[PDB]
Amino acid sequence: MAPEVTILEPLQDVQLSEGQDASFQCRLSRASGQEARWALGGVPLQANEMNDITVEQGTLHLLTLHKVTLEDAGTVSFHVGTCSSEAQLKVTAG
Repeated sequence: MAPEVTILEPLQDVQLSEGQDASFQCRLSRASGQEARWALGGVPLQANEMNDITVEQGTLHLLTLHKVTLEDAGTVSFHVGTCSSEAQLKVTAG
């Protein structure tokens, strides 16, 4: 037994009213062939001040988004030499 990149991202769809903080969580086991790539809008992103990214043991991933904005909303995409996936993050006015 020796699985490559485990793709366990229940990030099917996330909705949150404006003014509220947002956070993402996904479990991705280590790779073997190629490593998964993180990107927003199809282009690589950058963990700005508001956008901070932290990685913990167990190959755990977590997108820490502080004061979200209607502008922050968008589509996050991933590309792995083994499989591909995506998710849509929407913001509801309120």
